[PDB]
Amino acid sequence: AGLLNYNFSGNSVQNRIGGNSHYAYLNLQSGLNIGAWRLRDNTTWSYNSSNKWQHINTWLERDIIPLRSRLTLGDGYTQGDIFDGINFRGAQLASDDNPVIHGIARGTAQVTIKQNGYDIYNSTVPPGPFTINDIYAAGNSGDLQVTIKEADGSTQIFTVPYSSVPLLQREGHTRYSITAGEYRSGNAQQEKPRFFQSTLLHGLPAGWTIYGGTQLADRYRAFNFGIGKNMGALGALSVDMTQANSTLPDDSQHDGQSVRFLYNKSLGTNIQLVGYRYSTSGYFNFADTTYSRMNGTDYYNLAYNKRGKLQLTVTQQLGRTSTLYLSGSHQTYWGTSNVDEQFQAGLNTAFEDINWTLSYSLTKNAWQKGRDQMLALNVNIPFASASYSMSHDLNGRMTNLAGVYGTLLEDNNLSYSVQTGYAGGGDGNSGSTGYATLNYRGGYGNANIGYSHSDDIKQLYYGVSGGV
Amino acid sequence: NAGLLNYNFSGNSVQNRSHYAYLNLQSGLNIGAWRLRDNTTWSYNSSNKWQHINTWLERDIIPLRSRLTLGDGYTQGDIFDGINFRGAQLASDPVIHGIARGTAQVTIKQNGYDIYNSTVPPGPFTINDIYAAGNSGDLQVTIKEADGSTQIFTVPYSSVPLLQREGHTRYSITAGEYRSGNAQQEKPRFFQSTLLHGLPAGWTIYGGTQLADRYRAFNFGIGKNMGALGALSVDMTQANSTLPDDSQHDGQSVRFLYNKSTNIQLVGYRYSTSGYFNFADTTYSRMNGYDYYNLAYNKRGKLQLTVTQQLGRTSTLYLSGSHQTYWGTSNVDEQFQAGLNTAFEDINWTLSYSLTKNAWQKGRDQMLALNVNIPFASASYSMSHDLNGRMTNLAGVYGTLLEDNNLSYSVQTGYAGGGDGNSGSTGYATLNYRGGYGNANIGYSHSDDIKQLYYGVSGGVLA
Repeated sequence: AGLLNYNFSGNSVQNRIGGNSHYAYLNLQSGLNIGAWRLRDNTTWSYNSSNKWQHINTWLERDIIPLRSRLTLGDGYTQGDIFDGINFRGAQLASDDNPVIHGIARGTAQVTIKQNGYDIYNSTVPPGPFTINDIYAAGNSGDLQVTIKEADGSTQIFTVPYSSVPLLQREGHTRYSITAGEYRSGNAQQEKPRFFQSTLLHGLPAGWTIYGGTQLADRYRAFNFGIGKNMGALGALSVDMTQANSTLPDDSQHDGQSVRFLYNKSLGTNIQLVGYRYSTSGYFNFADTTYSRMNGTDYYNLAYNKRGKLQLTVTQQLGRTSTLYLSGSHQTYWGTSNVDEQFQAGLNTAFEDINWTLSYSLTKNAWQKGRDQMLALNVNIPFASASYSMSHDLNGRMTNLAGVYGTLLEDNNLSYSVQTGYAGGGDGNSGSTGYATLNYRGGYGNANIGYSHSDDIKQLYYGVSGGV
Repeated sequence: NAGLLNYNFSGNSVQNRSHYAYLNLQSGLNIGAWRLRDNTTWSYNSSNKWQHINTWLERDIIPLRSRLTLGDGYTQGDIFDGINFRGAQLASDPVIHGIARGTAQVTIKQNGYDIYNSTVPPGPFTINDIYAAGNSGDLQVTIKEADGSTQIFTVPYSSVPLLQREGHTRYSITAGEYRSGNAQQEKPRFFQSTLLHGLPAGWTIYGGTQLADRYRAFNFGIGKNMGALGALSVDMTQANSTLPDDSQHDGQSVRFLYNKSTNIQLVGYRYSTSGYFNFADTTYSRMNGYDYYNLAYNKRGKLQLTVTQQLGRTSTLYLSGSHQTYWGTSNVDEQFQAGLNTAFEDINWTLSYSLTKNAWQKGRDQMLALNVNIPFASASYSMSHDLNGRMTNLAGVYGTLLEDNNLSYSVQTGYAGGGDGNSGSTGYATLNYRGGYGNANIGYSHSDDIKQLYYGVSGGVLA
């Protein structure tokens, strides 16, 4: 049986001065079955008219039952549970065992998520808080750089790190992954070099788990050694150390060490995750060695490497009505006092009388110093059956106000929301901004279309997402 | 209650002393009474563009016993020459043949719209699985060789006599703008309404009218079903046309049609006067390069022939030809396709002939092909020869199937030369499969100069 899943997004913006442009994106996935051999392919088409195809993953896998493993051939990706997740081109013999992004938009913004240089998700978003959920990242092991391009007041860029749960294994169970080939990047700044990566996980009695890994290259050597216990009550803890001997593009030899801590809490929904990784001055990843020293946003420099990485992802259930999420990350670098901070907090209350939702977004990157603090508040009051909406946005030194209605038609599937209000605040002048959207969701055969207008900018977007 | 869809993928990568990708999809959506039908063609060249052909939503009105399509559709080419349109229509409730020298990609396109793209192995090739979008006008098929050689031959749609019962009354009234497809054509509005009647003793009569800003036409005809002799249909057309400029013209066109009785017979002859012009011709603007056309030298006499004869259990013979004459010019447009085939488990003989000639071209393209297969764990030693106007080809090894039933393959190698230039060594190995309609074929070809690798995925989903 063959399966396919696509995600289309096309917007045509029209404004004065001559900034009118048309952009279209298509995130398609294709799966083919020709007798045990499972072919999987993921390609992204990007178009910007101020037109290139981008291949991410194309592999052909075979499941081996007698050995409890699966052998994949071609363009695939490695699991980033022990080391940093990397894309490859070759073969992988791994045992066949076994992210949500939050943010607030100013107005009509273009959601663009990129992982490993590859463009994975593209969509258009109305002002306020948004949740994605539907995206399946190709090469889901590394960090995800998500940027929302606004019209005119163009941007806020922030990267979301790979969330990892403490490495736990059942007693007697062994999970291994051996791969050999060359390093794939997709991003036009890296080299492709041959490597050999082999990881191992073993379950120990009394909830303990021993795990290690080795990734050898022509220019890079690493070793891992770690333990992880399962308590259940109070959650789980996992500690691992990594030794790395890396030679940079300038042939400079470096000795590096990195300690890693992972914490979890037992599972309404009460997910808790605290992760801390501290790296030395001479510590570099496998991706760091493959580079051209300097290029150039998305600016990299090997002189300022990663130091301390704090992560926090907590969820609290304050009754059936109230749901609170709090996700945060912090990154420090050697040399400069610049840091990378990403913080998302959403507080929600939903029941058959009124709908309250408070949202907070704190984004701070290096080289910019400036931090974007966003406060969002949406109030929905249900009453043929309509629902009155009240949305307010506060970003930095600018404000946005709106108050109107929005409900669903055709029993359940069809939905419409025609917003109106004023937008202005800090830059430019105080004008009036309003939009109208139409979305139809069948058996995962979605089709959305919207029209937006301000005092100078006009938007017209369309999107189709279908999965078989 | 289902959305059925039918796809046709074709990818080809070349490496010589570029990569191509083509997709042909037929989308269908059925909820309640409305039927959303879509036809889109995707193309990719690496020396990317989207092209839609038909996108409409149709409702079956049962009390009046008529369909109601809205959007982008096509008119039925039974009385007038069928055209693609954007608007509304209230209507009541072909295999191609060719010969290729080497591994070449074949592009079939009608009325400007690209409908089918696939690469085929050397020798006589048959598609059979083509789904022509806007199936009414003439079909144009181009075969781009490894050498940059194109064999263009226009074999039109097979025209059948109009048949109706006794109590049946077929009608179709359409109104909207003419969809061009290709460039160099304008966008005018039209109104077209046809009617057909069926009477006793095999007779039927039909009429039709076309009205536009710069085009007027009216037509009527008679048809007869004779059984043993087959079917005969004669109709007359008068059309007032004003051209791209401002000159006004008027003509009468007569169309004769014949069918008899596998033994499928088809003869269609259409003779037109000097002042007669089609609705598609008026949309143009004079004359243009790139598909050459000249309205000063309009179509005169069209002779279409499609015959098939069964000589026995072993032998099959088919002939498909079309001949066109023009006013004020002695030059003739000729297309011809002949094919003999004999197979009876012991030996396989197949002959193929192709004759192509255009109005703006001086030299003809006479092609002759011959394939001899000798069957024998099971194997079949195959041969092939390609011979044309001052050029020759030689290749043969074997071609058989593994796993049985569906998975079949063919590996051939030989020396190709010909004439204009020099001779070289060629060879190709291809795999093919059809288990469960949703199939994929893998092909590899090598030569002394050009190396090719291609794959095609054709399938059809339902539910």
